[PDB]
Amino acid sequence: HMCDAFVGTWKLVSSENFDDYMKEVGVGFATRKVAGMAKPNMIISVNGDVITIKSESTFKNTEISFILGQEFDEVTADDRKVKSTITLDGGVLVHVQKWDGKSTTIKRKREDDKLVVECVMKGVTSTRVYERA
Ligand SMILES: CCCCCC[C@]1(C(=O)O)CC(=O)Nc2ccc(Br)cc21
Repeated sequence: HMCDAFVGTWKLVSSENFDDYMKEVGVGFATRKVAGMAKPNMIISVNGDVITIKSESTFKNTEISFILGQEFDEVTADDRKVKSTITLDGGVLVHVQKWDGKSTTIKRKREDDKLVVECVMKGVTSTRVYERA
C-alpha cells in the first residue's frame, strides 16, 4: 500500500519553467519545442513490490518499472541513457538520474487532488501539475 495515493491515470494540467529545465539538462532546440507542447497521460500502477510509471503523449510513450531503492537503466524521453534510483522519502517519490557525470532529481508528491512533479537540475526547477484523468 506504499504508493496507494499515486496509483491511477493522471493528465498534465500545468507546467512552469520546463523549457529552462530542459536547457539545463542539455535537451536540443527541436526536442524542447516538441516535448514542451506535449500533454502527457501518466499512468502509475503497483503489483507487489514493482511500481510501473508510464507516460503517454504525442511526443513519446515511455515506461519504467522498478523496485524502490534498486537502481535501473532508463532511456529518458529526450533519449538520455541514465542510471536511475527511486525511493520514497516522507511520502514523496524521489527519482535521481545519473549520466555523464551529471544528475537530476524528479520528485512526485500528492497535494490535494493533484500529483505535483518537480524536476530539478542545478538551480533550475520545473513544476508540472497533473490531475486525475
Ligand atoms: C524531457 C525530459 C524531462 C521530462 C521531465 C518531465 C516528465 C513529466 O512531466 O512527467 C518526466 C517523466 O517521467 N516523463 C515525461 C515524459 C514526457 C515529457 Br514531455 C515529460 C516528462
